[PDB]
Amino acid sequence: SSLPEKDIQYQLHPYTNARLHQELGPLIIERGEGIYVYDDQGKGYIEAMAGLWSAALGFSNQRLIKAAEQQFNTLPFYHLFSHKSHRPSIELAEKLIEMAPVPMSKVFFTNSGSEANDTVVKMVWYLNNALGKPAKKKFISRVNGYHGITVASASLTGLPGNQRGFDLPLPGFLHVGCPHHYRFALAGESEEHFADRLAVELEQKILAEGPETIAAFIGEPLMGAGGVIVPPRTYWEKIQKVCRKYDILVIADEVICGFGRTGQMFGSQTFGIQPDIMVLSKQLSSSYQPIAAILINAPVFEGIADQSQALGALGHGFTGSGHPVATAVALENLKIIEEESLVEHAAQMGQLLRSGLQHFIDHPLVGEIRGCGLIAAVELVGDRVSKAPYQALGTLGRYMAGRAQEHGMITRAMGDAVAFCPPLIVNEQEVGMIVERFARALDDTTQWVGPGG
Amino acid sequence: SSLPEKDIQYQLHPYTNARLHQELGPLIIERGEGIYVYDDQGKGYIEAMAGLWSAALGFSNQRLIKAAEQQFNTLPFYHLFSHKSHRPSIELAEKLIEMAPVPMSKVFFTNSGSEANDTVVKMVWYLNNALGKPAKKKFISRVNGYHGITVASASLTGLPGNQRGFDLPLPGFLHVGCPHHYRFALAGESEEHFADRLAVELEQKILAEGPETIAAFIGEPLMGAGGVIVPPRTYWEKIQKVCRKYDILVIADEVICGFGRTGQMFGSQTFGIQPDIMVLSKQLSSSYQPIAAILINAPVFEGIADQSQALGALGHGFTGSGHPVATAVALENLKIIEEESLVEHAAQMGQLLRSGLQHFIDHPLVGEIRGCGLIAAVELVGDRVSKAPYQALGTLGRYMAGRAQEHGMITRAMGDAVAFCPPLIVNEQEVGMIVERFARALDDTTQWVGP
Ligand SMILES: Cc1ncc(COP(=O)(O)O)c(CN)c1O
Ligand SMILES: *Cc1c(COP(=O)(O)O)cnc(C)c1O
Repeated sequence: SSLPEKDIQYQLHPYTNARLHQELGPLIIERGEGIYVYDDQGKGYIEAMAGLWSAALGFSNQRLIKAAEQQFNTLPFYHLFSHKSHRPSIELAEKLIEMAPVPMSKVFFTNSGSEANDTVVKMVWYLNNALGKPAKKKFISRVNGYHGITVASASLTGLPGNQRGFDLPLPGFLHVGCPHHYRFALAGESEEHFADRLAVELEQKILAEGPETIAAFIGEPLMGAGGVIVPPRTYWEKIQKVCRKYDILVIADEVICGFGRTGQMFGSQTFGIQPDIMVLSKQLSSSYQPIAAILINAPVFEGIADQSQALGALGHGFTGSGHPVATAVALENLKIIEEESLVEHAAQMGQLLRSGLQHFIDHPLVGEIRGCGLIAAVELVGDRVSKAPYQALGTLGRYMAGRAQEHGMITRAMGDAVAFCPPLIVNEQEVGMIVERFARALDDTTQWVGPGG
Repeated sequence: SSLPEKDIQYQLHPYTNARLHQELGPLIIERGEGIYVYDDQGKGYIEAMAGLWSAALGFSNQRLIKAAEQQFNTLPFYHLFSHKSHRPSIELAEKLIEMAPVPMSKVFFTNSGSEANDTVVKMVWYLNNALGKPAKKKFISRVNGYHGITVASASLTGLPGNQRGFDLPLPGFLHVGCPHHYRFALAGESEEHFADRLAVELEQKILAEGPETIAAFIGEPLMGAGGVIVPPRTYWEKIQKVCRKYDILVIADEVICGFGRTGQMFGSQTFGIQPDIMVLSKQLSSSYQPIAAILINAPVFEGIADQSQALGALGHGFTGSGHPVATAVALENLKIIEEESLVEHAAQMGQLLRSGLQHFIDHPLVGEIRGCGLIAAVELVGDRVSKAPYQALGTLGRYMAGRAQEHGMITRAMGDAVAFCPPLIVNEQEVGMIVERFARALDDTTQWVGP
């Protein structure tokens, strides 16, 4: 029995068509090194997505690996329940609070981003009950935002693909508009007037629902999985004014943006967000270990704290919350990012990536090139004037990603946009190779479509 | 400045009184070895809970540690999205299906048990939509069952402590009775007649709600966190008849019972459960890595599979689903359990534990001693006739656990019951030490309650 046959027999794959997978089987990844991964046929790929927007230090950082070993051989598992604690969790939490872009009080650990946001939901409901505001429970998020896939976090998520067939969203989970100018501005509307209109939509939803009932607003500084959507200029400023105006919490989902992805350490810095709560994962540990972290500010903590006392204890926690190996790896991961000045380096590499892609700005199939820092996307279209897809929406993106893989590069399509989110350690010539391989895929795709003009 | 000061400054602790924690600070655990952990003052404790019911191979198994290293140096992270895969996930899924106590089709990986059950809920809703039964969505679980703490999995959970202040449970999440004879049988009622009444309660709830609306029943074979509650004889047989009778899925939550805890490899074996879906974690990896697994049978898979095609792809998955290091460690973990015959050894050690605790059956503060395999609990009461707590529920359990710690043993109180769930590798004399330290805490607690 072959390894692909076993995979087809025994695994149900996430984000995969199960029937198609029975026919095609897997692409088996065997090993990784630097920014590369290699399949079981020996073929090498530049992992331009850093796996899942996550492997900041690439796929063979020995320091992370040794940090795991050292912790394993000390204390391979323990927990944080009932006052129990341990050094790595404590030192990681310290570090996270000291590097926070706004004053923060406490860290709560989970395994995943989905768990983290699911936990943030519970925390907010518990908070407002403590403050004697039992109706202030509803969450507002955006269309195409992604925040995980638990029943609750998938209700925060605004991608239909995460909701169809799952009876989601739940009640109490509301969605306002995707802040993507290219797709949702009115013709002749500026970015600033687009922002104004989005801020007005929000105020209108708050009033229509009853401000007293709205607990929180959650957003990725820029949207990752939904298309590498940069919000229009002034979006965050104006959205925050509306939130402060109705005493609504601002939650920044920094699962992707966190730790140098957007040109600064956090997307909250890059986009001037002053969040009450932040959510972190992915680059936190370069995904070498499953871990996520929630940062909460003083008011949120004090409320939760009072209530935990009134009720005996805080009735919430995962077995793996603050896992010593995962926290130890994350701690070392963050140190490395500081010591090797990878935020500033990622910013420089980002400028190269973007400049290199922009040689294609006038290509007949390129509708928009977007991004900031070391995250980017090229959205292809069949017609630039109408912005319509070639064939069905997603056809170009799917063909490109296929061709990129053929040319030794792994990118993810999101509809007809292809993303780039390489490891932070990518070097100058590697960025060139990424753009080259993008170009070869574009060329192939262009031959295939035959635009004329 | 000091490590405890940092913890107080920067960490919000789960299952902890936050204000009390600001005053007392943490108990910092520095290192582990065998069944022991040591605090930062050098003091050693028998981890009689195996951490969180989980550390099957104890706290210094070198083989798990090497398996991690070997995987780290090969491929330290990758994912299973969009047809991507990798050896450890594949080989682990193979093994899990091989060793399943009933025929199973597929494995889906998560990081946690809470994620797993939360995922099982979504899967069942997605399944029944695929089959054109859009009303068949409700879940039935039990009072005092524990199934995790996501918004949904905490609604499956039937412990009020996980629901107060969280606006839970959600609608669609229903609870029938805790199958705990000592607390809920009528005077003079046999275990079998208790079972009958519970099976009738369930049928009645199904009919009262509309069988067409009931998707699934979920249960831990025996309840862990809710008190180490062994169901009465015939409970599972009768509950299953009721479920098959209304085409209701049976989900076995084996997060604790999995991998030799109850005397056999699974609680489903020990209690004759033939589940459609199983949920696994904890001893899966001795908690050396955060990982959980869902096993689904053929019908569940085929429905989900068709739907994933209709909708383009299965719109669900965690970044860490099937993580190569966690799956690699779990794979080695399971091999070790087989190779060292720890299921049978745990069973023997379980006999010793339970027989040692039984010397305290006639103690004035002991209401019930329960368990099977290598999981057990002693429930203290203020009065044995009435079964009432001293002072208020949880006061005795809290004091015992405190005293046990003083005597070098870590146990968890669940109300006024103290639990035992030691590593599978515990040896005979270590079981004696556990019982001795239990005894010293009981003595202290008894002097404290006093005349
Ligand atoms: C029976 C059971 N099910 C589910 C869970 C949830 O596990 P996790 O803590 O990994 O979310 C637990 C955790 N103690 C459990 O005991
Ligand atoms: C991928 C992602 C998540 C979910 O994290 P998991 O660890 O996959 O549950 C949450 N938020 C954002 C912004 C993400 O991109």
